[PDB]
Amino acid sequence: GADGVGNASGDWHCDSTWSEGHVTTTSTRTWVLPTYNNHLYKRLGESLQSNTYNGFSTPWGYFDFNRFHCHFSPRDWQRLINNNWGMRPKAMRVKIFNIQVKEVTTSNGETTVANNLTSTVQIFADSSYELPYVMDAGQEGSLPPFPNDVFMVPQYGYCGLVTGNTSQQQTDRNAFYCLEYFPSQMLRTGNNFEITYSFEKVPFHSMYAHSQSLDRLMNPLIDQYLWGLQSTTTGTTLNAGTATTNFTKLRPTNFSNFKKNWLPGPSIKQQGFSKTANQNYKIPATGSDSLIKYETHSTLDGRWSALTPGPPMATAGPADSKFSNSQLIFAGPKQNGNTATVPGTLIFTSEEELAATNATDTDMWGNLPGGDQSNSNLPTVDRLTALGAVPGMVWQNRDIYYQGPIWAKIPHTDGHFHPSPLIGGFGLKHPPPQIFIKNTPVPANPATTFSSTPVNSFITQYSTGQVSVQIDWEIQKERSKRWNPEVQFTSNYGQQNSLLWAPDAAGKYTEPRAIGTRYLTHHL
Amino acid sequence: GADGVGNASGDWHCDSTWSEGHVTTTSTRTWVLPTYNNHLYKRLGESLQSNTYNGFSTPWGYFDFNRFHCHFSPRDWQRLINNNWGMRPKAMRVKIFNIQVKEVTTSNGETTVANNLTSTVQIFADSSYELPYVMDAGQEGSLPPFPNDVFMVPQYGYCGLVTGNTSQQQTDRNAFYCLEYFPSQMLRTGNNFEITYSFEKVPFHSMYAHSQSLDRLMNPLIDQYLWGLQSTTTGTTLNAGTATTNFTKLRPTNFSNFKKNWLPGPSIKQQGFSKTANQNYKIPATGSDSLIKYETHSTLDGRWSALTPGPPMATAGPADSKFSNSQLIFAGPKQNGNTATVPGTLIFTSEEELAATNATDTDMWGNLPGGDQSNSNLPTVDRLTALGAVPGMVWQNRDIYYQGPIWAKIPHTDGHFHPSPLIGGFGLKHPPPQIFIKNTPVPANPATTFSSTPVNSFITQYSTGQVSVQIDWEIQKERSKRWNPEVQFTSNYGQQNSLLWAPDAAGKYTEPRAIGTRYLTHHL
Amino acid sequence: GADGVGNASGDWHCDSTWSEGHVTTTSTRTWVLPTYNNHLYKRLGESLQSNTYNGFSTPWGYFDFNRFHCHFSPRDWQRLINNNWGMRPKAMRVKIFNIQVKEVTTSNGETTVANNLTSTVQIFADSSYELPYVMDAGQEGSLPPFPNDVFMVPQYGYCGLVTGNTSQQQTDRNAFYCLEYFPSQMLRTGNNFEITYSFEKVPFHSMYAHSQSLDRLMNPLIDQYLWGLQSTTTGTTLNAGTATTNFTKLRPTNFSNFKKNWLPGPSIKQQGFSKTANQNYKIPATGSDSLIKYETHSTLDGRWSALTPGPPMATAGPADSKFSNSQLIFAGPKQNGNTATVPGTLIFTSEEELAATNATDTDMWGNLPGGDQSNSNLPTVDRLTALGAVPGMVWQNRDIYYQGPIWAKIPHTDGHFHPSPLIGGFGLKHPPPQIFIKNTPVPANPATTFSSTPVNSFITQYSTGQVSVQIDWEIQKERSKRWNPEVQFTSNYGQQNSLLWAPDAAGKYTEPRAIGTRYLTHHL
Ligand SMILES: Nc1ncnc2c1ncn2[C@H]1C[C@H](O)[C@@H](COP(=O)(O)O)O1
Ligand SMILES: Nc1ncnc2c1ncn2[C@H]1C[C@H](O)[C@@H](COP(=O)(O)O)O1
Ligand SMILES: Nc1ncnc2c1ncn2[C@H]1C[C@H](O)[C@@H](COP(=O)(O)O)O1
Repeated sequence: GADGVGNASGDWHCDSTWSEGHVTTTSTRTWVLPTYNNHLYKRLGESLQSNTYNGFSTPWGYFDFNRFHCHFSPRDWQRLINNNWGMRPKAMRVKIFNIQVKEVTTSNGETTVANNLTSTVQIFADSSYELPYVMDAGQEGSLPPFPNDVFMVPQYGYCGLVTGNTSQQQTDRNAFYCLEYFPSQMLRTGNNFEITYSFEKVPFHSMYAHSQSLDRLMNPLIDQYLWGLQSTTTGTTLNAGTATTNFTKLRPTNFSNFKKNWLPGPSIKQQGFSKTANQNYKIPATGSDSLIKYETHSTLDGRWSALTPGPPMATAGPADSKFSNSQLIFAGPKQNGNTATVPGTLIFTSEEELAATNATDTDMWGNLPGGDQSNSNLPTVDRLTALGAVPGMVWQNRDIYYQGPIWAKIPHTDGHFHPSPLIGGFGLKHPPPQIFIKNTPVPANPATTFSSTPVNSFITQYSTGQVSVQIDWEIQKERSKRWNPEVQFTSNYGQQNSLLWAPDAAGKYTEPRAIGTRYLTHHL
Repeated sequence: GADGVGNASGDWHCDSTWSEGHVTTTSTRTWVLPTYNNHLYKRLGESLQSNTYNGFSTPWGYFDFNRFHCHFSPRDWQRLINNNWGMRPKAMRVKIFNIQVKEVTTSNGETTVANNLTSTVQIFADSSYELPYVMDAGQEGSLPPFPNDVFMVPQYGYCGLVTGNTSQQQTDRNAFYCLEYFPSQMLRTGNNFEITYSFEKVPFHSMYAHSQSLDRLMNPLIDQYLWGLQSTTTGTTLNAGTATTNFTKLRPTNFSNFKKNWLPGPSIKQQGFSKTANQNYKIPATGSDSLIKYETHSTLDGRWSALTPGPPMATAGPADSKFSNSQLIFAGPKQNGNTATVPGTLIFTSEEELAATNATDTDMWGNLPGGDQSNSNLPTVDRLTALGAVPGMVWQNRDIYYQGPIWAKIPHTDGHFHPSPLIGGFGLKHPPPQIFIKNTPVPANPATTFSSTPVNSFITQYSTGQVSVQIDWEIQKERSKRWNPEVQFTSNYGQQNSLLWAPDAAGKYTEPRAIGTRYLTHHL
Repeated sequence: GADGVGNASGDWHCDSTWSEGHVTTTSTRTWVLPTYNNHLYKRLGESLQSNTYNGFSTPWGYFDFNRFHCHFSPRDWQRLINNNWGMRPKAMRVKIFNIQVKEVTTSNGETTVANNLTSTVQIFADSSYELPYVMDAGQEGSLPPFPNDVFMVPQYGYCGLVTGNTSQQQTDRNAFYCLEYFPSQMLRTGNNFEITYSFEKVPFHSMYAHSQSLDRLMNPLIDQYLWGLQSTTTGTTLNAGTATTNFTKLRPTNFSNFKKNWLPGPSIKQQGFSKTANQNYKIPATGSDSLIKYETHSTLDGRWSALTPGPPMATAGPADSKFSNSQLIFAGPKQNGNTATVPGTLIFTSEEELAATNATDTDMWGNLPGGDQSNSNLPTVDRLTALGAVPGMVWQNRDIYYQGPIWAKIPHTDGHFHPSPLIGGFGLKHPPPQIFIKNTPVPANPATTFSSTPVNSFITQYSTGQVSVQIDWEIQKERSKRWNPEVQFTSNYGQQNSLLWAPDAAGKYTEPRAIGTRYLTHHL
């Protein structure tokens, strides 16, 4: 990739091509790149007991396309989800171009901008995965959903290890990575970048809700050939009757005692809250009794971490007054602030579909006897609040969302367990590589006599250009023998003043709701 | 198409090549492209009871060549129409080039402009016809008739469906189209665009007036062998005579009772008005009794729409004091305003030629008895005001004008009827494609710290370049055995201070009159 | 097709195979055939003034598959309609088999049935179309929607011409057709029938609702270059002002006066009624003033015929209190009788979608002046109630329904107009052929001495067997650049006691609602 100054170095492609069981999304967006940290690396750190962290902020920016709406349009996502029991990324190709480097000159009063033709910009992809991976933390920076929205490239920054739960102080293990210590490609207008990636083979995402329920997978018309204890006494009253060993053949209408082959999957109880302000308990944000303490969390090296997405568990409804972590929440259309007090201002996700295989988040997994029953003792009935893997469990994973993550890098650790990103998406060992970009520094007028001191005065600059990502998605059509019509993502937003999923009168594009994927159905 | 900065990317071609029965018009014009809607899409809507509408306005512009004077010169149009009984578009080729992108900087006092070499402009043709077609609504935006007139590219905007006749409110059917969701070609100075199209096979336009009249297509020297009822009585006085059944052989001088094989085509009565202000009735513009109400109109979903061009019908004369819809009216040479009160300030079209086959607009189709005549009853003589298609009808279509439309897209509907654009022109299923163009957004100085908010600050820009359209027209020479000379479009504007059909002393080109096409003659 | 007694002569196939743009439905059903008209042809006739009719009833039965639900399942119809802008029949193959002939013997008290192995049954297809075509009259007899529902084969009967509007008396033109005067194929158990058909090339059915509205097909941002009369006076008051000729440039916000190229299609006013019993007028069924008289109807040879389906016209809503002919009405799920008084007991269809191109059924087409306006006269504003074809009209046709007709035979007449069955469906010149079937007569014990009198005593018999129809449907996927999600047929029947579109607890299958086809959208 290399030509002249007055020659576009690439074209605008915003395809959409469906077929058999392959769909290829292609999209381009214009971007802007500032001069981060005024050209330098800055060591980050701040002791915040549990929020304690340390690291570094770099002068580099980076492209992030880890959000579904970066590739599919509303209509597409609809297509995709109303006719396919699953999908998955297969291949990706990214390309940056039409680089334009600008140098600003703030006048006596206001700023004036001009084209620095010979100025260069750098790009390079960490395809060896030797740098903290940031594109999968569910953070901002991905491309805009709306094709014609210009966006700012995010600043690259990474965290180191926090030794302790007190100080951000760093050990001899903490490491510093320098992006200049990498081979980068230098570009000027007329040059361009391009790269290709191939997704690892990964399981198709569900994209369907279950019909049958795990506890009702038998023939309602027939007896088991298995027997069990029905009751130890004769009455209808606890601890009172002639006392006997009553065994049953386990036949229809019973079912809750039918011997079964599979159990619901692992769960960890979550605290449930109400959207109606006065049904909660009045826990504060800050303080020694901050919400954190009362919400189910994990503990790493003395530090707390909300069990946020957490294990795949059946959740509350999107409409239900109850909600909780485990439920993804996105900003509403009219919500533009770091804070809100009106539930109706936000968007609530829901894993209600999982109630066919997984346990409910706020409830429990089941119950255990708290001791050994006797003729002179009925044991306490304990609560199975958290339960790990056990032979015979099966479960569904969290759904995927139109404005959700697409993939996440699996942690470089010997051993794990069922690698599905908890925020959702595809867990890859080596995922789409992070592409870094940064404007090259331009020394301003220099001293006329030598100085071993590093340069300070730099011309002020910023760049802009387009970028396009093309991902090949493998999808699988359904083919069920279900007779009755299925549920489907439909418009149904009724009459409206300014069409939904479209810019308003002021020219602002905003996403009305969150869209799932599990509309279609498959049995167990 | 791709070369250097100091290298013209195309040349100026304003041909004219006649021959056998093929004529090729080629013309180029310089254009200017602004930054529409300040870069964004805006939802349009306004409840105006009957004028109610909704839609969107885009940041894109578009080339429109759907006007005859965009291609032929006065003299050409003359050539074309004085020797050919018909013509039609055959092929088209368009090309944009010499792109120049400029960035403005308004100084403390006044503006200053400079060349942004690396800035890009986008172009693309919706050749899949997947976008509201606008080029055929008889609106402004086509190229200037005068070769050396710079023009502004029109803003693309489209309307959605209006559900109701009250509110502009939109339903789940209304759709939003985004032009960035298309593959567009990016250009810089030195790049260029080009495309080719081939007109569908379509009937040659008339270009001739009829000699014979539909009701007089027999031999004036001979009797029919058919008989008919002449009169039911004996006198010369209605309802008075000896009463008898008088049949005739239907011979010469009669003719109005001759049995004929064809009837005049469909018509719908139109209200006629006078150019002399006090011969009308004093209907107001606005109000509950707006002109609309009193003028023949159609009704779609409770909304009114003037039956404007309407069915092909014989019209008043261009000089006659009477005029009406059904008659195309263009702005006069000295008329420069959205309004006028002096008929002589405007230009009146006329379908007077159709009086040989079609019914007259303001009159009626014919008459019917309002009941069954009897010896004790003479029925009311009813007025056949509107009549649809009936086996045996034949008719001529509206003429074509030098400054008229050339083609129009036939509506995507199962079924229609005789697809001739009512404003006139060629009805194509897939017509010359709409070519969209828009300047690419250029972020102004950006923030030094990341922000997930879409960019606002953009350098101010506008572009200019040339464009040329070449259309190959198939024409058919006459070959009549008519003996007497034919009528012809002649100059005859007598003496003049500043030659007509030429710029004036001030350098302004203005079109004197409207030119038809039906000067030559063919019989029936 | 011919084998043994203990050898199935065919298998059960109830496929469903989707693909590219071709879908093949295959379905089988079990049937029963009685002995119609006790073996003989009976001349039909009954003078009922306007309901007068004559004809013949035959001893033959016939297979009818002219209903969409005979082939697609709920889910299929859903698939089909949420992803395709159209479809059409391409090829068909039918086959009858597993013939079983039974002979009944009513005992002293009750009946006893036995297998008559050697008894034969006849089948034959009128593929020369030489017999009144009955399969397209929107009558009963088609196969059951539910695969496992046994059905009775319909009796074949046809009507002759009614000369007059008084007597059922027949002329020398009336004709009698005898099915025995055809080559039929005789079968016994072990034999079978089979046949293939290929649909004529026919336009794909719409399957989409329009976005844009016919009267709003321009760019809302630009002026026309055409001028028109705005008002004849100065005030805001009719017949009062300084009186002038006010012409306008016809620019935005106006639109109802914009010169347009196309008009709404033909229409004929229909009377509208209310579902709320006391908003009507109290017209009786029978009588000299029967509803017929007051409802728009046609008149053939003095006989009346409700203009029932009638012309494609925008209709009321399915929920609207107003309804009318022009709207297809089907029996509700709980409606089991020839009569009903509760609108909510039935199912109402709706062509509300056509309001983008067609005129509204109950309203009118538009308005005309009732005379010529003058300075001393403002003409009556007439109502354009019925309007036929007129150059420039365009329109959409009636939708298709899940339980609607599929095709209809075009009448054997020189000339017609836009052959789309008015009840809906595909108008074919030569449609799927009528397959006739009838049990062969079996003489009971006969006289021992000769008699030239035709046989009377026949063993009592009836037959049963399976039949399967396979139709290859050509469908076209969409491919719009619409951005916002589309409307879609979704379940949404909320919670329920007995799942919908599925048998109830009693084992009865009933269709909840009627399903259209126009969920997807295309512009104009
Ligand atoms: N997103 C994703 N990525 C990878 N694997 C997934 C994912 N979702 C479910 N699984 C399953 C597939 C295999 O059973 C498995 C292997 O983990 P391993 O430790 O590699 O033996 O985990
Ligand atoms: N401008 C134009 N375009 C197309 N057809 C025209 C036009 N003017 C007249 N006609 C006639 C030619 C055929 O008779 C016809 C077909 O309409 P169809 O519905 O395609 O059968 O309409
Ligand atoms: N269902 C159906 N069948 C056939 N034609 C249809 C149908 N629907 C619309 N049309 C249109 C297609 C052609 O324009 C036409 C020809 O009628 P013709 O009299 O054959 O010239 O009618």
